[PDB]
Amino acid sequence: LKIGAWVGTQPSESAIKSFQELQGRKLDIVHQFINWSTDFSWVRPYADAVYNNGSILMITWEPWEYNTVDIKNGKADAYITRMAQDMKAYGKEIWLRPLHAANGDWYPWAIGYSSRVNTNETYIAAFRHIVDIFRANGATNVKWVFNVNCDNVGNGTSYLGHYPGDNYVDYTSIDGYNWGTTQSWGSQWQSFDQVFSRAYQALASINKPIIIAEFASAEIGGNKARWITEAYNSIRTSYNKVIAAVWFHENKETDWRINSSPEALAAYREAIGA
Ligand SMILES: *[C@H]1O[C@H](CO)[C@@H](O)[C@H](O[C@@H]2O[C@H](CO)[C@@H](O[C@@H]3O[C@H](CO)[C@@H](O)[C@H](O)[C@H]3O)[C@H](O)[C@H]2O)[C@H]1F
Repeated sequence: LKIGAWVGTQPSESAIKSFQELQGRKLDIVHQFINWSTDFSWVRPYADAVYNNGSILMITWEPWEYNTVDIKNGKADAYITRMAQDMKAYGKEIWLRPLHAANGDWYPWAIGYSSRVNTNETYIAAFRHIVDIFRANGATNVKWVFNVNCDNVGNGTSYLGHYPGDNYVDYTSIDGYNWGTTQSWGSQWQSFDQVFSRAYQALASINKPIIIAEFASAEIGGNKARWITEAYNSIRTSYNKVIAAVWFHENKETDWRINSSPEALAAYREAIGA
């Protein structure tokens, strides 16, 4: 079980080192989010810091700038091609997670998104197109991460309708959160198992290893410290295809941070292990 995080900001050398110090352990995976108007030259100083630390960089690559119709039709290809050439030249093993949470309704490339422009077909053609361009440019170092949100949210969404095939995927991944009672829509406290079991059952049918790419717990509505202890136990005990757990450390929709309380931090430090 590799331990990773988005550390709440872009992973400069100091942000990586600070989070490592905070959690009392090596970060095996450092997570970054970038959009589709960011070139690799902007990524480079962060990647150099990650690799100099001896970590793997996972990039969630968010095309706010191009929907799946745009992408499948080649309208982003200059930008994709430059990224693939630059990543190949860089040479280091990078985990790339494009077009994530497509079984939700909140990103403009997602199948559930309310413009209705993204379908299983446009999504798969888009994802395959990206991978084809990277392979054409020799970027064998880039490992492809397929993703689902823990719940299917929005019309038309499913765990695998948008799956582009094992020939296009190195890892699958699940994101999900215990929102506790924090959201006025009526969120409730959920254990790790209540959050993740359904998505895991669907992905466990695919012969690829699984990453928990984004997860955290709120403080409100239950005991976050115990939730952390029990979540890592659950991962190790019953989610055996999961090979990495990548916390989402940011005080954002709620205080997802590992140090949202002293008790949560103590639990996290213990749970992640040696
Ligand atoms: C996983 O679920 C999270 C909980 O709901 C949600 O907050 C995450 O949203 C993503 O959050 C990251 C970090 O806040 C954003 O990162 C920003 O990405 C842009 C590139 O698009 C960067 O330029 C910027 O520096 C990053 O902070 C994501 O945009 C956002 O989708 C969700 F992924």
